[PDB]
Amino acid sequence: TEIRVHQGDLPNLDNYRIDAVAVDTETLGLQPHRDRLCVVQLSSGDGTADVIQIAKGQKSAPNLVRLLSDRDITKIFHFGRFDLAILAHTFGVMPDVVFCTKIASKLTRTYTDRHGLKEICGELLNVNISKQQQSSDWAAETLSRAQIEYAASDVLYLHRLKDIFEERLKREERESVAKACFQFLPMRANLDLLGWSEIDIFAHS
Amino acid sequence: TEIRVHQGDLPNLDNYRIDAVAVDTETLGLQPHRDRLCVVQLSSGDGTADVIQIAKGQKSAPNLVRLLSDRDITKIFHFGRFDLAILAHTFGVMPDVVFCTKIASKLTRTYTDRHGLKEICGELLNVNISKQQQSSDWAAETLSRAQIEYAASDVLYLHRLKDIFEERLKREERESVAKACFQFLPMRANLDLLGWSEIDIFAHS
Amino acid sequence: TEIRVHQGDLPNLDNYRIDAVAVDTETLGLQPHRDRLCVVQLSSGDGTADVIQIAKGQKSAPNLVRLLSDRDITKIFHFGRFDLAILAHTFGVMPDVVFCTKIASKLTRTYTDRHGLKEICGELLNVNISKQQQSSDWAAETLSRAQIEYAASDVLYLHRLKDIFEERLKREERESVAKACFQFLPMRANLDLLGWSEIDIFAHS
Amino acid sequence: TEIRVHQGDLPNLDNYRIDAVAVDTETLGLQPHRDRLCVVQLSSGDGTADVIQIAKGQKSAPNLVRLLSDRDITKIFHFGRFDLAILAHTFGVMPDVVFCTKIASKLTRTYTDRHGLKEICGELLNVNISKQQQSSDWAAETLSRAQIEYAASDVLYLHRLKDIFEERLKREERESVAKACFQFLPMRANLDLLGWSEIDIFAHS
Amino acid sequence: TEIRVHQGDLPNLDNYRIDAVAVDTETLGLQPHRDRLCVVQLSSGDGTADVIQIAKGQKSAPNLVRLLSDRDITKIFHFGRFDLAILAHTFGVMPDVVFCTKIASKLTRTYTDRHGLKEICGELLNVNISKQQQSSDWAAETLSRAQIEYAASDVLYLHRLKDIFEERLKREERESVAKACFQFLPMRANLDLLGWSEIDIFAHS
Amino acid sequence: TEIRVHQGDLPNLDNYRIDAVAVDTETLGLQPHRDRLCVVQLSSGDGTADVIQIAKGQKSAPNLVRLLSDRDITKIFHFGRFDLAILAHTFGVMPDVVFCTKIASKLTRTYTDRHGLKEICGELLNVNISKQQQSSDWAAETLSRAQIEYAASDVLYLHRLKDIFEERLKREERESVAKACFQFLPMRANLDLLGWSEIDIFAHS
Amino acid sequence: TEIRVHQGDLPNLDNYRIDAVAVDTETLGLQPHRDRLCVVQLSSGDGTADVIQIAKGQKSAPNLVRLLSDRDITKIFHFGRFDLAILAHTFGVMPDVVFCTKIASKLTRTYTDRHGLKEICGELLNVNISKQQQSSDWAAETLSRAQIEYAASDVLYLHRLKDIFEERLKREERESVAKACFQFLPMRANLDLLGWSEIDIFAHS
Amino acid sequence: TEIRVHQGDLPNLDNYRIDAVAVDTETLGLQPHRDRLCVVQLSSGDGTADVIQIAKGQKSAPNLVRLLSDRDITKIFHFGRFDLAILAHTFGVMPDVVFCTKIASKLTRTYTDRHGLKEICGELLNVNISKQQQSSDWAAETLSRAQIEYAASDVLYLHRLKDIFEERLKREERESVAKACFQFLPMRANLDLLGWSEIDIFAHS
Repeated sequence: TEIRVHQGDLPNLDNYRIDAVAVDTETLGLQPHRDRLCVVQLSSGDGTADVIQIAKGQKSAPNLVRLLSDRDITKIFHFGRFDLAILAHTFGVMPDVVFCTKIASKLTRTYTDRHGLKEICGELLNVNISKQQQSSDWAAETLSRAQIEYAASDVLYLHRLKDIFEERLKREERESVAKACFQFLPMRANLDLLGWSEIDIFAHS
Repeated sequence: TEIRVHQGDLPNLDNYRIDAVAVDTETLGLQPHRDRLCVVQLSSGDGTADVIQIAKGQKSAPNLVRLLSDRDITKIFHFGRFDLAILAHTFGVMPDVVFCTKIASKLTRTYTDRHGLKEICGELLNVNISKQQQSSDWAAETLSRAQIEYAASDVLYLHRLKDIFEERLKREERESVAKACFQFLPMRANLDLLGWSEIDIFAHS
Repeated sequence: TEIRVHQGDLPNLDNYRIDAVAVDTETLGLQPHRDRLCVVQLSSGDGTADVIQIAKGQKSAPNLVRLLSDRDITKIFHFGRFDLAILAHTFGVMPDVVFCTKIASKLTRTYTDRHGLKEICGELLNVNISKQQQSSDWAAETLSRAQIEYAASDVLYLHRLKDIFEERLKREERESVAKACFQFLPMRANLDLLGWSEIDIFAHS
Repeated sequence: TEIRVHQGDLPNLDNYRIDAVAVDTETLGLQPHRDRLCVVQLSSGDGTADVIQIAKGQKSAPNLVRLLSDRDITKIFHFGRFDLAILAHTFGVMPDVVFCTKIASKLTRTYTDRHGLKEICGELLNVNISKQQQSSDWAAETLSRAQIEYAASDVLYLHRLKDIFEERLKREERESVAKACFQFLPMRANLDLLGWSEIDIFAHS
Repeated sequence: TEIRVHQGDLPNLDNYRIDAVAVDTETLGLQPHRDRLCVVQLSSGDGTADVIQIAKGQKSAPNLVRLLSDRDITKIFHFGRFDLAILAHTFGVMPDVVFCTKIASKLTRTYTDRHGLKEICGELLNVNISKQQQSSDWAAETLSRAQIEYAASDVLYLHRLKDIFEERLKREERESVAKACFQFLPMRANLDLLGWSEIDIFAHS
Repeated sequence: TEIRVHQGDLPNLDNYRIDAVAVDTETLGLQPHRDRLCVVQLSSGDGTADVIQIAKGQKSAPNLVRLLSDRDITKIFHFGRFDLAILAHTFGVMPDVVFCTKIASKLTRTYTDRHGLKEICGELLNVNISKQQQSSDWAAETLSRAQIEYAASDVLYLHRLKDIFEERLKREERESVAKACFQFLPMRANLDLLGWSEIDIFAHS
Repeated sequence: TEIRVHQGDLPNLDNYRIDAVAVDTETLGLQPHRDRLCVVQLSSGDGTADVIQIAKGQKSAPNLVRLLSDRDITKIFHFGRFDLAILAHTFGVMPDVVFCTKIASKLTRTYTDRHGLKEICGELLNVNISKQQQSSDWAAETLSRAQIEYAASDVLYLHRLKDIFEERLKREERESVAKACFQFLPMRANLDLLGWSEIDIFAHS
Repeated sequence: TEIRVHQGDLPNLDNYRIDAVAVDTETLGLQPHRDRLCVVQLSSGDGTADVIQIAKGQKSAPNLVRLLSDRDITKIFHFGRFDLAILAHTFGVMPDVVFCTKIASKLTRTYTDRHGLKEICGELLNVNISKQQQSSDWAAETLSRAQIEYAASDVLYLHRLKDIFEERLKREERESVAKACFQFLPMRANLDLLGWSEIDIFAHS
């Protein structure tokens, strides 16, 4: 596996002239107002990944933000509700063309109640992702090799999952449901940033 | 107050050449697959209401459905998540231009945790709605006068609430949030009809 | 209202040559193995009631038990799961032709979650039953007038409820469901006596 | 072990001229209105099994339904409350002669609170069933060998369990209790289909 | 009603040459190690009461302690588990001849789940005790008249309750159960003082 | 009662040359990052109050902030954990000489579990505060008379409570405990602003 | 290890002329009114055990009951609350000289919250008891060797535990507390048989 | 590793002329009023430890208390809320210069919810601490070698953790927050001793 590690931003977009890009983030925690973005990982689906270390207080990443803003490229996330929130909070741009594997799983893998990425990758691809490094110091000046490999493992498989989930959504005739959910997901993330992160806005109570 | 009671459908749309119509329903319960639609109430905001008794097994109401399908007329609901579901299940047409006072309350009345219609009407208008008839036999062949007055009371005030809530949403700069929520609300109702009524599709667990 | 109070048993069955009899009990508590049967109340539906005081250790009541065993007479209960259990535990005979207003309410009053006798009588008949004496010393040698009137009030209305509930069950096409539930109710009561009173025998867990 | 895999239906009933047949199903989930029947497995108890793949939208399976409707053949299930519901929803025929190993376990294995099939098979027969494939894509056009073996393992042992449970029910004198529970089980399943799947119809609250 | 208010101790025992004395306490709270004893109330059952104000840091009350230690006099409490604990903690003497109306209620008033003193007095005697002053500053140098009347009301009726409860215990044949419970109650209070106040020492977990 | 209503700030500090000032706030809700400060109320303890309407986006209030920063003047709050947070978030100055009636109540009113301002005022002073206006639109351009009177009622009594609580703290020898709690309270509020509002920082879990 | 298996009763008491006997039971479940006594195991502490199979409906075991009734012999149990209940229910004799290792553990092993027999034996003696057979069919006509060895393992170590716990109770000065708890334990078991098995008779609620 | 075991007290302070000392305790349980201090462990950070056995009823340890009272030496704890309480309760001196690794973890390891010492040591240092002996008889006259090694393992690493946590607190700019928390920690422990151990003194409820 090829993992290219960068400081601050991509050098250029030569490797990301594609129709869909897998995106994930790492942070110091679950609360975007307290816990800063530390790492962004990207993959074109070609079996390689880019891992971009974000500096404390960094407000801009022009090449990355160009990728995030381009409406002709679908951004694939797992539980994008969080990643969209932290990305918009950090760089000020909210992506609006997204696919979320957690929503897709909840709309298709109706035979289980376990929708985490580890379980999805295990069941659909028989690939074992080890989550031991998920809780680690992502703000370290130098990431360990184990950290880098874990960070890359989170984007290496999202394209294959998207392909399978699109097949399942077509088979079970839920394409318009998923499309509407993905269309609303950026506003769910914005609501999270504004202060309703603990509130189901559509619930009766 | 003028309450016109009809059987099956409106006679015509002469009274509903307006930009927004208040809509509510009554049913035999909270589960659209088990509990049939029994009454539909409408108001143009002029202080009068129409109460339409729906027969068992009735599949069509052409004038009402014409109103519900007209994209130039905003349908105002309180907790439209339910009403949209039961209306689409009964007549096969899902409205797509809606305003929901419960979502608006949750986005604006942040100083309270009580978002029911009774509390909203009491606080915003100092009008006391009595909910005693909410749990009654709405499938009766002949509705009582108390039932008819209660049913009318649920639509008589939605226009005034919409006006106030639009003022609050503009004041607190949440118009685009509310618009996106209202745009997603019909798909939330469809998800309810399809079997995810007990599932927050965006939650981590 | 006419309330005839008896010691031990009915003098005869001259007043109970009817197709359905309303039955209720009072006890020292909810656990038949600890809490003895103290009072049995009966009504033919003619606006009068019989209140039979049961002595401590009494094992037999031949006229009452003749009524309870007669398969040509439907026994009407409210929450018969309990009354059947305590009656079978006390006299050794389990009725097998029953109607239960709580099951009927749960199968028909789907628009509410309150299925107690007070709420049913209030909604369906606009009659106010006062439950203040429900928790009182039913084992007293001499019952107070308030106790006797309360005990009679629990059977005076069950016929009218049965008539209305049968109308609702026919209207909503649930007659065979109710019939099967009533057929199983005596075995649910037997299961209670045998030790599964806290167990839903049909639940997954 | 011999596992015969069929498409749509049994070719004939030559192998099922027997007094009792073990039956199980697999679906896309726990909610019959959303989650379609995908596989039906059968065994005569001779150590072989039939696994029948059900197509999307299939409404009829005449040989299977003939077996399911024949009152002279007892259908053995584990947690038949679910299987009866999905079978009746799919093919329109509700079996009325059934035996359920979960009810039997709850009536006899009173020394444990674990009544799942894995635990029952482990304790009563010392046979280890692996449930890893229980949550898998049962709607796949081609089932994997592991899926087929898992599906067969669920019916291969129900006859032996029925024999042991009948011995236990006779020993502890609960035969009439079990018989009444099995008689009510199809109506419990019907109640599930009608919308009371989350309601204990006999509970006080 | 006659209420004699004393500072520190009774002047003598001339009024307490009796077979049973009603006893209650008031404190600054539910935790004897933090919340000091402030008032002790006594009654002989003759319709009069003594209310003894206890000073901060007071370690001795010889006449009161003589009464508390005399094994020929039954001390009547309501929820004596607490009063015994605070009395033993304050004066160093644990009474060993006691009657508790809460234990008696739980052993006899099996038809209710409300065993507080207010409910018992209301049901058994039709006397309304007002608990408004229960949460008040009992450490005040001068108690208000309302406080004094409330404090007296808690002992004025315990003799009558004891008489009725003894009748009920005899009637239901639970005398030896109650006697054993009362014999253990002082050790339950000691266990509370030693640090097991939140632990059911006899529970499995 | 004299209530002086101001826009933006006090005109001067001529009325607040005192040793302690009662302070309270009103907001659009419980979350300082979402819900802006709308009203600040002050009282010198002389039976009059000042009610200062804060404009949207207002960042400065020099006379008020001078009062809040003056270390020679004790700021009295009820549940100052919140008020300190919203004041520091709005004007950028955290008071460091405070008294909190909720902490004082929890350290002295150990005989009750109700520590709200209404209950404290009722018990200690026999004054009835009506909280009906607590949940109202505090951002209105013009406050109603009822709103103004409610806002003033929250500061009119804090001096008298402080006097009584200081007496109780001296009597029960908890002065150094209270002093340390008040010294830590501003940092508890800062922790709230930083993102630990839902976390007991000292708990084991 | 020597395990003597008997049918119905001990042949004689020649091996049980001792000051303390370890006692345990096995049943069909936790509810003495439903779940019959199946096995009784005894040990004198000499490293051997007696396992007595109890027949269905057996009402008498004269040698065993002689042992159970002899006040000069302490009966050692683990969680005797249950064993005393089932023994008294089966043979009609309640032991009144008992020692319970669960009460002793709760009074001495204050540094842990795990008081089960497995954990106690592991910690105090470094002996590993395997509980796999705890949930098995104890009513089988012929017990398996594994069942017999498990049943014997439950009494083989109670003497050593009693010795250690008596040392701990003396060291921490809790002997009179334990003695009072053991004195009350038979009445706690009687209360269980009478119907208060789910009630803490000493709790406030 | 060098572990020096002492009885009662250190012989002298020759090894503890340092700027910071790691401190931990072992007790008979979590409740200082019931569960006595049994062991105190200390380390200077040089890879050696002192383990001091405390006798029952011991009130003084002059050299240890001299160390605990010296304001020029920072005492490092893990969850010092407990250790401070038990130390002050036993020897009457409350340390006032402390560092707590649990507070530091909650202020810095925001990417996890597991703040126990085992997890911290595993993540930050890759050192595996085995907690098997945590629940053991610490009051034994002679500690086992395994107990001594476990007790030493709890102080051997606190200096390294303090160094890392100080780096993290500086990096994330939370030094003044941590300092204020550490300043309040002794009063939190005092509040625990006084009776508020189960109360969040700053919570609204």
